Amino acid sequence: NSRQEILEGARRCFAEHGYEGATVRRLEEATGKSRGAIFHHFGDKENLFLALAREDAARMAEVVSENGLVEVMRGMLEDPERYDWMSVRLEISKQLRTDPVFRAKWIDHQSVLDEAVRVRLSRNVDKGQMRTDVPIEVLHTFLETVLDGFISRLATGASTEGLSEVLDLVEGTVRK
Amino acid sequence: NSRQEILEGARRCFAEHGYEGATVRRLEEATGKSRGAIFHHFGDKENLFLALAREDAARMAEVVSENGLVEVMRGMLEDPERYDWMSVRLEISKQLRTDPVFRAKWIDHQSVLDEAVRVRLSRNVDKGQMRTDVPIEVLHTFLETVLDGFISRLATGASTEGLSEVLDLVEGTVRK
Ligand SMILES: [Au+]
Ligand SMILES: [Au+]
Ligand SMILES: [Au+]
Ligand SMILES: [Au+]
Ligand SMILES: [Au+]
Ligand SMILES: [Au+]
Ligand SMILES: [Au+]
Ligand SMILES: [Au+]
Repeated sequence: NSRQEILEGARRCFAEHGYEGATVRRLEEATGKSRGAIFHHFGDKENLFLALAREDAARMAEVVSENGLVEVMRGMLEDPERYDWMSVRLEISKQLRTDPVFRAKWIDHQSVLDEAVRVRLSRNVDKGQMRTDVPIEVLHTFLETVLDGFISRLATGASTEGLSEVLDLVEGTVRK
Repeated sequence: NSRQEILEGARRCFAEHGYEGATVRRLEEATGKSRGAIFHHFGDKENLFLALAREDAARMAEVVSENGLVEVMRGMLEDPERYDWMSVRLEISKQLRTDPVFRAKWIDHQSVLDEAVRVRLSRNVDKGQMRTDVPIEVLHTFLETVLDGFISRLATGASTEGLSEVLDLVEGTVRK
């Protein structure tokens, strides 16, 4: 599968050199595929990057499905090989605000994850596991917010110590 | 005060063009000061950037002092003119992990803020406002984590709606 070779390779060139530093030539080196093979499949570097971001959204969506966003974060605690790639995701923050087409592409590529959270939370509410003194959307934004904070600290090299107890506290904050 | 002119100007060139895009020539344009005047004061672009980051640490430290990290975040909700600069801070995440000298410089430049949090939390514990079923350091990491999540969502252009209720919930999670 040539698409999946390109994506596994790209995730590494990106992880090691960052967004700007993943040149087309370096992306050939990491993938064993030509400029033409790469752009044929994905059009441009930005769409390649978004496809990877979609892969994270699809895997996180499965995890969320099973056991919510606390579980994604628990898993993030176990996957230190993923922190360089998380760095890259944070680098494009500026573009996510200066560029409406990219921003819309980013949001669309994240939609599978966004839907899974809504479904997971809805089923939790349906089963009476979530606290009902706080609106569910506030719980949602709360957990989104902790997630983004987790990605950021891990990305920036902060220690993982006490984050596990932070997670126990996040759970307790939103459950009955 | 030529140092403070350079810093006010730099904060804007950075906010508008991002880290890479704030060239030396553009930083002259934003500041009205020469390459030589800029490097005389700060040595290099990285130290200039760190000085700005220290300015945030010093202002946040004051706010934290008064009313803790929830208050910094409440203020962040009121300061949408600051979100482009927050973007820039997130761009260097990758360097914060690939570069130990920068990482140490970053941490040292943040130390005034880190100390203020410890002092604020210690005085809260001393006055019996914090919950005592959870270790205080876990509360600390929790609040650090929410903060970084707040910076990240605002930076990336997410909406500020329900973050205010998120803050009420964060407060309630850590107080008695
Ligand atoms: Au690379
Ligand atoms: Au959940
Ligand atoms: Au996971
Ligand atoms: Au990720
Ligand atoms: Au600029
Ligand atoms: Au506090
Ligand atoms: Au503030
Ligand atoms: Au800031």
